[PDB]
Amino acid sequence: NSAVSTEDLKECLKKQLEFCFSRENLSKDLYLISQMDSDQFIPIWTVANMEEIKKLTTDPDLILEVLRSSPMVQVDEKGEKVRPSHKRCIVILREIPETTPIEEVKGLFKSENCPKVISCEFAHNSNWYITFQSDTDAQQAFKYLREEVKTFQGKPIMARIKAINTFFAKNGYRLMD
Repeated sequence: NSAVSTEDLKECLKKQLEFCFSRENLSKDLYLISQMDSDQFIPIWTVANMEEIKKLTTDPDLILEVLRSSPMVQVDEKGEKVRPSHKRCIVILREIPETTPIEEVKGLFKSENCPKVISCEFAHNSNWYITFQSDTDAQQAFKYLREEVKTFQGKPIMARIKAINTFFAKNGYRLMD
């Protein structure tokens, strides 16, 4: 557990990465968010030289090769830019009785620190695809639903935050939808 094997550090880089692009982390990461090139891309250099990793080493061409270990992150294919992936704005309300009026589910989205739903439509799989204005609000709103949706007229309901990503991606992903 205490050697010179880089195998240990490899796993460590993850933590940094995973936290950097956290809802509260990025939104509060001027260094990254403020350095962001034109498409929210971060100059590969500004980051590749982050103190956290600066302790790791000074390998420019290598760092990005590891970053690929962050599925929720998208690094430039050329290895010169990169933008963090943090969307997920649509909320999915499942187990909603086909006889459940839009009125009932309408308030189940109701948020206390977020504005009213932007769009609420019935999507197959008894799952209602409600679209919020912004992820920061949606995701945060979902945190409130867990308390409200937890029950409806005494009817316990389950829901999951809908994340957006590549469609033609690999299905190898254990998690299914």
